[PDB]
Amino acid sequence: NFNPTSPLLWFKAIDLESTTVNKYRVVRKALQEIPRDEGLWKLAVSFEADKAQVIKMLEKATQFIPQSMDLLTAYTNLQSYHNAKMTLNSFRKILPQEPEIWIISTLLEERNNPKLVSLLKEGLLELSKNGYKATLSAWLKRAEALNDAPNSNLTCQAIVYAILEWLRESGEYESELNNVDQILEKMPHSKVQIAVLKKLIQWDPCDTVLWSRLKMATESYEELLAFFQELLFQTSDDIRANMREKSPGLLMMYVSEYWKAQKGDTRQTLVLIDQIIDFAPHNLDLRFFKIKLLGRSLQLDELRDFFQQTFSSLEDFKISGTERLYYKYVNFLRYQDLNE
Repeated sequence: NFNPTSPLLWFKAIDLESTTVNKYRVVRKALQEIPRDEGLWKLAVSFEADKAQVIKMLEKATQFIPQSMDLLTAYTNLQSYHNAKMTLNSFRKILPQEPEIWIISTLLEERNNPKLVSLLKEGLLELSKNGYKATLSAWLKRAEALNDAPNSNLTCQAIVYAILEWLRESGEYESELNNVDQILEKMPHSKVQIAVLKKLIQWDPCDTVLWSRLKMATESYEELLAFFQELLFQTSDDIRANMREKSPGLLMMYVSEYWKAQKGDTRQTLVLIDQIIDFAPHNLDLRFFKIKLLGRSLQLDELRDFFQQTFSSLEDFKISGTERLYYKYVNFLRYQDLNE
């Protein structure tokens, strides 16, 4: 009566009242008296079993507290349509929402789960519309918890990508990247962190990142492999070149992964062959794994044929590191295994 405006009293009253109906009544009274108390609204939302009433309550809450995030999320959860989502967006677009409110929209979008490329577009749109405050890797921190939920990790990835793009547009920082890396390292064996790394890799050559990716995969105890496959297939046109230039252990890593995956020793062989074909000057490292596979399988004539094939290619490689010396030794060994 005397102090209707103070929330604490209402809370106390609620605590006191054990019966659910009574509690509800109290909450209603509080709402009537005080409009802004988020906690009270949340409590109200919680109490009820039926649907329409709950929805109404949510709506009321939304109306009253203009920028309550949890309430908004709850509201979104309720209506269960793309039309509904659109409506929500429309409602929200009129309200000023600079900091990090589109994330909810993104989440809503991929509730369907097939679509996932439009997420990126949405992310891109995000900051160009709003009068944004200069921040880097704030989203990531917030994404984390959000990501940790189901049907959310995928959404997070798009957002991350968008953020990265924005950063790139702005200019290379040096510190921001480091911060991001640190964040990733903290709360390890998580998918959103991995996604960031993946995004980075696509953009630019990062052996450290690749190692990091591997580590992440190990922690998880396949995604990486899938990513690699995608890279190979969607764009050996431009990837072969870069890879060739690198002359790295990426290929070796891939081979190892394949080996780990399969005891059937045919798929891996095929992959190796593809890699060999793919690389224009052909990488030296690949052949050893192929040889090993052949040995495992035990196919003398086939092995011989393979070696012959390798030989022809070999004539261009002059003064190349571990080139002839390794292969010839292997050949000798093979010969010894059958005929001296």
